[PDB]
Amino acid sequence: DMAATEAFAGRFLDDMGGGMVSIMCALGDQLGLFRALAEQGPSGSADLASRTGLDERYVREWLLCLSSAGYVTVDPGDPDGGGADRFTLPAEHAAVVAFEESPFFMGGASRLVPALAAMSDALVEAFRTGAGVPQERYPAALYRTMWQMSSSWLNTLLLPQWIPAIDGLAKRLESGAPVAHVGSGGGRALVLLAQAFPNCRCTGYDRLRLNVERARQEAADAGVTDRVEIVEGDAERLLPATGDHALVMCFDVLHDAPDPAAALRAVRGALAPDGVFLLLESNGADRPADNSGSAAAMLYGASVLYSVPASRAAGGAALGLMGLPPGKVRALCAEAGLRSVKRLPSPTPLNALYEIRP
Amino acid sequence: GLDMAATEAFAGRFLDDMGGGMVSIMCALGDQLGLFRALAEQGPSGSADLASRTGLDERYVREWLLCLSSAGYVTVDPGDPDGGADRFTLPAEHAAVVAFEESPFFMGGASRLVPALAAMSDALVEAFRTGAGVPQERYPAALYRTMWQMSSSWLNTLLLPQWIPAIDGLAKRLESGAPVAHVGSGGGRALVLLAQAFPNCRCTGYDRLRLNVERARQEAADAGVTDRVEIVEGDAERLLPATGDHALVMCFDVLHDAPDPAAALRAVRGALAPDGVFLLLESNGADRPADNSGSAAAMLYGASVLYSVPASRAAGGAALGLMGLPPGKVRALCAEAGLRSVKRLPSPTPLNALYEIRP
Repeated sequence: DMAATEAFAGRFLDDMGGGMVSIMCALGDQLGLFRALAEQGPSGSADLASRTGLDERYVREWLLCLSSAGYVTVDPGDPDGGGADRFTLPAEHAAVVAFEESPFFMGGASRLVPALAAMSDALVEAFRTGAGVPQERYPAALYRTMWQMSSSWLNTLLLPQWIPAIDGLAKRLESGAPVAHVGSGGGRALVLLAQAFPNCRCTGYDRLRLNVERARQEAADAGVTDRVEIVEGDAERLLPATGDHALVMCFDVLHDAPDPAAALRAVRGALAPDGVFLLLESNGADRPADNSGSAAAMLYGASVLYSVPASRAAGGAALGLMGLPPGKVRALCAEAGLRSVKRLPSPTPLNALYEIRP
Repeated sequence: GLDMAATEAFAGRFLDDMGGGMVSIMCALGDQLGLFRALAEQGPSGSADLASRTGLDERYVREWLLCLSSAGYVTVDPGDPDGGADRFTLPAEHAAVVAFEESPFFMGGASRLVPALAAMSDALVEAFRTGAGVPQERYPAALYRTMWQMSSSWLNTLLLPQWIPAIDGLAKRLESGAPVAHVGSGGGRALVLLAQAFPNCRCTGYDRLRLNVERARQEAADAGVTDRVEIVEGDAERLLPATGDHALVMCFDVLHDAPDPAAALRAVRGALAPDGVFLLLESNGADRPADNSGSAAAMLYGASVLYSVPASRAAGGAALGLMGLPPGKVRALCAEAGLRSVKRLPSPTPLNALYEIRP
């Protein structure tokens, strides 16, 4: 009872502290401070500020937040009269917060906390009115963060690991066939594939204009506009049933579709008989109430702030970010005629990755 | 190479912290919408019943409940043996923290510090690059409203019921009547409480932020005590008179922001009666900043980056920050200013240290 009250008060404080540390990590990533400290090595606040051209007093207070949190270590100085306090980012921590090239990189994701916190007033209203919150109302920082994080694990995983891991896929892509990306987002996946497999006709589908034009610009900057087309709209309606796609990708967006079953039917119509549907969705329990832990809590909070309101505003099914766990993916795929559902090693414990075939 | 187990462990801590951020945003939303108090008072409830009782939409309330049940803040008894629907419970031990402002354990309103200060991220990116401050007036009103909310809760629990009776001789001196001052009077609740309880006292608040000045005046007017409560806009170091007759001077969570803390303490010493009391609330960290450790220190340093330091710089202050006056520094500054008796009292939070200070 009293022990339980004090224990919970501690958990509450820990979570508020985690919120503040998340905001500090997002600031640090935007400012380049984690990469700066990793490359510099053990550093005082003055030397880290000088290296980045930033203000030492602010950098110092930021460092002290992170040394209190154990994200960096500190060797106190000699205020008697190694000089100043010296801070180090451990290599194991830099793999997570500093180096995009690390398969462990998550640093940019911390910006989801401030970017979605900005929508608190909008959700206070929406909880009352029952309306959705259109995608265009969210901060640009949200979509920039989504592109940043997608680019990092796509660069690490798509060509080095996923495509080679899937039987016969690389050979079919080299020969050339249609490739589709449902929810093409920032467009990096299609640029990677178009450069590596120039005989494929690549098409992205996205409902958000900002994403459509970003992906087009990315293709243009890479010189692959002749290989990469972007379509604005809902792939369930626009993905053609030509039975010839060697690959259809769908990362973190099927759960927002207005009619997931309809979307899978469209995927099944597009795929070649030996084509591959590569699906990334959240992990979690088949029964929502059985979910437990930090990953589920994080994802449900993001679901409240973005996935559910934005999908409602588009009149969608609003299943939310946790709305397609493995059992539901398997049931929906069986219904749609996608009979082979296999898990692949996931980029995060947050997600489940599937190789799906007709 | 990399130690994989330590990398995976740190990745876990990072995810735990992002989850804490999301849960904090959900708690702030829930407090604003009254969902915790509704769930506590109604008892075990489905999402539909809770939404209907609060005038809200079931789909949104459901996703909010699932966040909190995943986090273990509420418990859930699943339904569907076809108890039909899932039923959620806020344990009484948890309601004491997040639902009831009357509880001494209440912290629910504080969660709104996370979204309110997150909104200042873009401003701090610029400030890191230019060295400029960020004036207090740039912050969301929700920040100051949250400060008033949380101050009101522990002042109502502690000031008259616990602190004043604990301070030897103070109640009797206030009953007879003497000047009372509040450095950083904020929302004005402390001065209203004392003016109601001890009407022979002349109470004066000092605050540099106009929003606080006018709120404190309105609170006094609403309570019928304007005749006893004056609010002064500006810095108490310059404006607090040296009349040697104040029975009580209060300063809660703001001395560390002053441009010259020693000067501010010197002004307090001049105002106090010889048996007058300076009641000081400050943060409870290490004497050496780099020795700080743990979630409380991390939370406070993050708020210090986002608010305490930039807002004090914008006013040309010393910008010591939220952790800048730990006990060793309080005691050193007090000894220098002639405040010889420094005693700790039981603090409202683990975050803070509370002092009874006398000349």
